[PDB]
Amino acid sequence: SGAIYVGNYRVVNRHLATHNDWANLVWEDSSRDLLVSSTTAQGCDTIARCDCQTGVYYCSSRRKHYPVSFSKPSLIFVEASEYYPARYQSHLMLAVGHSEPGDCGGILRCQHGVVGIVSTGGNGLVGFADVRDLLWLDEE
Ligand SMILES: CC[C@@H]1CN(S(=O)(=O)N(C)C)CCO1
Ligand SMILES: [Zn+2]
Repeated sequence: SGAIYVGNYRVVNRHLATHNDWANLVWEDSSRDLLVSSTTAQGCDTIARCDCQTGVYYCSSRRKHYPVSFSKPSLIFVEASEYYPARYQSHLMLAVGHSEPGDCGGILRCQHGVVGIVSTGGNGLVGFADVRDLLWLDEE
């Protein structure tokens, strides 16, 4: 579990979004595994605006943050998980690291701020849903 709190937005994995998220929906995309809802209180996070390929992510199933190199966001085949079928997912980056289903929502960060959240795992990789292209998160 986990979210990004930027401005008056909450960014969560689409598959973990709550009823309140859907009732306060700003934007969602199944292909990216993302959903954004509106918040009453402003949030503490800053979104990275960059093309870094190195950062640090939080792994809840290890209680640890790990430094990683990661691929640029792309369209990637993802094998079946407990929460999605095998399918293509867009806006995805990959690193070598540990990720189980409940690690989704852990932040990946670089020197510029939050890059994305854990969204995929298995076979010794961790996949992150990018948010650095969502420039509208920084306003309004
Ligand atoms: C040639 C396909 C893809 C699309 N991606 S993407 O935006 O990250 N996304 C999956 C749409 C970037 C690289 O090229
Ligand atoms: Zn960066």
